Amino acid sequence: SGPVPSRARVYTDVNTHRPSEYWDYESHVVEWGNQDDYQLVRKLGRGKYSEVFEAINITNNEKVVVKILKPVKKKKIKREIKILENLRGGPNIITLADIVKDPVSRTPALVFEHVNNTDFKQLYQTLTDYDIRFYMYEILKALDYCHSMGIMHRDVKPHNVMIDHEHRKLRLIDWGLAEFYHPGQEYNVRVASRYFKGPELLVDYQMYDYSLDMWSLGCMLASMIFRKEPFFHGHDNYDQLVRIAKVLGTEDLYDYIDKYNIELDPRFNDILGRHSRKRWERFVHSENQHLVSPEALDFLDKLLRYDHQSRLTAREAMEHPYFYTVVK
Ligand SMILES: COC(=O)CC(=O)NCCCNCc1ccc(-c2ccccc2)c(Cl)c1
Ligand SMILES: Cc1ccc(O)c(C(=O)O)c1
Repeated sequence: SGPVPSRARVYTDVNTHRPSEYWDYESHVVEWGNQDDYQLVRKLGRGKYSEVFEAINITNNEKVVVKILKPVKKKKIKREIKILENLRGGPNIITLADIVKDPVSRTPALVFEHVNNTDFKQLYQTLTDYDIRFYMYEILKALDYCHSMGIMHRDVKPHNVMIDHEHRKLRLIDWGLAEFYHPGQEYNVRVASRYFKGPELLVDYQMYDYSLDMWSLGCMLASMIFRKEPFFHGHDNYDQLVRIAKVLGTEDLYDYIDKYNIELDPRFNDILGRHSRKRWERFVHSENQHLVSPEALDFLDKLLRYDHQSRLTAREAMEHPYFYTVVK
């Protein structure tokens, strides 16, 4: 009679018990600031429907970041604004400082606190085992907070984690794909970036939850400790599941599909094959052995699981022995 329903093991009913004002982003009243308070400095990057600039707030001479959105879907912009306002002040969440519009071009923009991004290319060679544990803990603070607030980020990846290494400061950014969690809701599986997509998205299981972010975090941890970027290198969404199955094995994949009565897409028929469950110790090499430990591999094993309900929650992850050396 179709797939088996699922719900989050934590913060299941946080939105259910809150008034509509909190989660009904379509009814939210957006109020513009003065675009003339900002002078654009330089282009930082581009998204599918966004351009990000460093700017200066001319009223206080403080640097900010301005994300100009191509308003292809108004409802999506309202959602990102409402989520950002709800989460404002959370640990390691990027702070939305203002929302402005360009009257001429009819374009909205979001203004954020400035983060001085450290270029990872130089950082990646210098990070120690302790540094990886420290920053992983900072990401978990951000995720436990947003999950506790009934929000799934749905786009956890290295590009969305900004680190100012000199000040040991981390911010989780780009809440454009984030959504409110409502138990039993069937969500769109076209979220997250290919390498970071959880198995639930790849098998088109729509009743997913906060645990999706924990898979994505597991992919980032594996890539950092093993110095393998990305860890699961799929060439398309179907091949992405095959890359996962080459590590986790096909036996546990069938156990997962069976548990939720998922119908595997026919496109998997000639590409999935048969794969044994690999030991995590097989990814250890001379280049990465100084970042790997038994505690790291046990932690990784508890995140990178097909069954979304079996993965550690952000709060359980924070209590793992891997973080015994970090200040809580
Ligand atoms: C144009 O858009 C923007 O300006 C945004 C923008 O500039 N983004 C680039 C941010 C790239 N961050 C790279 C990075 C570095 C280290 C880690 C990490 C290492 C060890 C443990 C935990 C995390 C992560 Cl996850 C990411
Ligand atoms: C600070 C910052 C930089 C780039 C971005 O794309 C964002 C965001 O989308 O929230 C934030």
